[PDB]
Amino acid sequence: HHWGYGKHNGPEHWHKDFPIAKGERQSPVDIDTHTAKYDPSLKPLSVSYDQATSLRILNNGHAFNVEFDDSQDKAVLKGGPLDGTYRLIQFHFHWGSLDGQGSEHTVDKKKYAAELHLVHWNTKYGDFGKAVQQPDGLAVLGIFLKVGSAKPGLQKVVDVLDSIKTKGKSADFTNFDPRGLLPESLDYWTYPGSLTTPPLLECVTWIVLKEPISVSSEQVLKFRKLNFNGEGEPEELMVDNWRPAQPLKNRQIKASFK
Ligand SMILES: O=C1NC(=O)[C@@H](c2ccccc2)O1
Ligand SMILES: [Zn+2]
Repeated sequence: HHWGYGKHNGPEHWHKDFPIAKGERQSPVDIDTHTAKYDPSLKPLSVSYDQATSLRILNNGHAFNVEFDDSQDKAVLKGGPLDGTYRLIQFHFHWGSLDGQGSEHTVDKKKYAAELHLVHWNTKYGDFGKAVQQPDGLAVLGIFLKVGSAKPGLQKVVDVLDSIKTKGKSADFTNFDPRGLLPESLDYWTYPGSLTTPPLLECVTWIVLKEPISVSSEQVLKFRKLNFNGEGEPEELMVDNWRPAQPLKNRQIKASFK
């Protein structure tokens, strides 16, 4: 598989290796705020990140992943639309070449500069590989980034990026507190969807926060200095690593708020 984000290998081509690309519950989607319905029975959302153990940061040629120790219930998501306990495994971002694009989800067709995905898996399936084969296997917490004031809790990430410029490079990344990347409010929209990259598996409960975080232009500029290529290959800047909105089909987006 040689998928990516270019004219020759980007989202319009994915379907040929991964036919689920045209399936019934693909992500991302546009969130139409006037059509999403408040659902009073959503239970409160529980983000329990106090014992998180970050380990490593990896440029995988598509994004950079901050990986966690998920061998125990250290950092978990519960409540909201979720049944049971979902364990944090990694977070990453999608971003643009310019501040007017980058996010995968859209809000009333608005694109944000970037979007953070905190990926968790349902502990009742035992491991991540099993969980992605189930319709309720994953819960992805999505957080929009807008350009404004700097996010202090992001800066440790931004400063390590020079050490993982190219595909396949990793760095030790211990003691990073993902609580520093959250907005104040946990108001969200939720809907059933998919992974936004190959293999495009229809295994995700999406939880998208309404309130964006603000990052500085300098912060996002540093994201854009990464490379999709490996070391010693032609430089291709890691920008516009986002999949556009997919058809909603037979789905309803629920709001946790009035
Ligand atoms: O929402 C997603 N962002 C992605 O990069 C993709 C994904 C692929 C593989 C593992 C976890 C998530 O799905
Ligand atoms: Zn993602």
